[PDB]
Amino acid sequence: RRKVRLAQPYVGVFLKRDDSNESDVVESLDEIFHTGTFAQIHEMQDLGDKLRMIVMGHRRVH
Amino acid sequence: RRKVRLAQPYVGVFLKRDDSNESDVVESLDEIFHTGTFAQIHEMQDLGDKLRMIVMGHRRVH
Repeated sequence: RRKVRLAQPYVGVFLKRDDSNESDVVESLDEIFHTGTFAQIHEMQDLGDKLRMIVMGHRRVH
Repeated sequence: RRKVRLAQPYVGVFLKRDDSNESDVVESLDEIFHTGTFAQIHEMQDLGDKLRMIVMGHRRVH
């Protein structure tokens, strides 16, 4: 919601490392790989759930 | 995609002169008619083709 007001609507996509742990993700940022991919946000649907975001691999980076 | 970030999304549609030439469109800007019409993009579909824009004639200008 905060990025709706932003002039540039985009989402970064990243890949987690081995031994996925939500607590670790919210605690240590080293779990996520340095490699990532920024992409533009298409549209919010939230048909069944409140988070049904769309992510595509557009601009890779490390 | 570059005008999505723009606060005001709009598009201008002009009229080409007789003897249309695709190369001349990018080579010469005088082929197109002075008269044009500016409007606002409604929404992207891109169902089958990557480019399927919807164009309206809203504000005519010369």
